[PDB]
Amino acid sequence: GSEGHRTLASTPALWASIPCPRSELRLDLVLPSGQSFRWREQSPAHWSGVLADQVWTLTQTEEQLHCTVYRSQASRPTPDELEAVRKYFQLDVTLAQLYHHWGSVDSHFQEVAQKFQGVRLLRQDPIECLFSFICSSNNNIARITGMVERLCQAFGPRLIQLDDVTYHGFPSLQALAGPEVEAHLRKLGLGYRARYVSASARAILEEQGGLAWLQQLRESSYEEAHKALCILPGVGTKVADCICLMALDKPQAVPVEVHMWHIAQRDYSWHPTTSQAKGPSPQTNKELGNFFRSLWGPYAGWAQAVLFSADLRQ
DNA sequence: GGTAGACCTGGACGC
DNA sequence: GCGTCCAGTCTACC
Ligand SMILES: Nc1nc2[nH]c(N)nc2c(=O)[nH]1
Ligand SMILES: [Ca+2]
Repeated sequence: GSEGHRTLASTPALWASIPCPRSELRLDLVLPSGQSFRWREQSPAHWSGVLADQVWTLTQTEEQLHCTVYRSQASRPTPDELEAVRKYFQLDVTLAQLYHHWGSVDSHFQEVAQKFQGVRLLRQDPIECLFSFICSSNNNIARITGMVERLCQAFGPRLIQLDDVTYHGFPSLQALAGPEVEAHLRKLGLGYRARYVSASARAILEEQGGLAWLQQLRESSYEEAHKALCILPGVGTKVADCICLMALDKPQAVPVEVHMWHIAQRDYSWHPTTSQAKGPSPQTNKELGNFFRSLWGPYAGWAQAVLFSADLRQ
């Protein structure tokens, strides 16, 4: 009862609601789609993970997003804690307005959107976003998710335990920059990205000016931000775009990799024109990104998330 | 200045 | 059962 992960039905008094129609958010299409790798459906329709340094379990009904938090007497989330959730999901951005616009300028989008409503972008923490996507290159979501969990258990602050799961906060720069982190990460299976993690943590702390340097990119322009990030080891144009889009508030950033290339060719009959190559390459990848921005506009990155998410399910 | 490969890891097919 | 695929970044080179 008071033990293990909660369900809306098991502990009614501990949940609080946030008005949110399924049309504005579908947890099942957002949480396991490669935006964040830290949420798990521990119980059917109930997703648990760390949000704003605390463990939460989320679940939804047709018109409500139900939330519960494990912090000391167990109690429902406060209005302020709930705002933390609203902010994580950027609920002030009306998805219905965006879907309308995209669908109006892109007939293909309209068709896909009908069956994949509620795919919005999470507003993630820069550090977590940076290192999680550093682990994402030349990799699959399943493996990435494992890698990220092991990284947090080994170097992140211990939070609370539910059932046999011990939640950890994401590691700090100081921790990832520590001595012998690379070796430990290799034993955890990060492969060659183990060095990228250690090297990038040290680079930010010892060559770029610290956490402030990263957090500052939020106020900088997409072009500036994207350029700064590519300086870090293991961070190319794609990883940088993911970080810009999901943690630095650059809604126009469009991450281009295999999935978007497939979508471009199959659903838009797209082909590079200005680029030299015919297939994927730094020149053609940049061109595709421009194509999507030209098609969808200022929130092209968000539109990308809808089709990308839909392409995973497919 | 724009390519070819090599690359940790492990679930997928293909046979 | 097994060998080749496959889910971006970096770096020798033409
Ligand atoms: N385009 C794109 N690539 C991704 N890779 C990972 N890991 N997540 C994403 C995503 O949301 N979009
Ligand atoms: Ca690939």
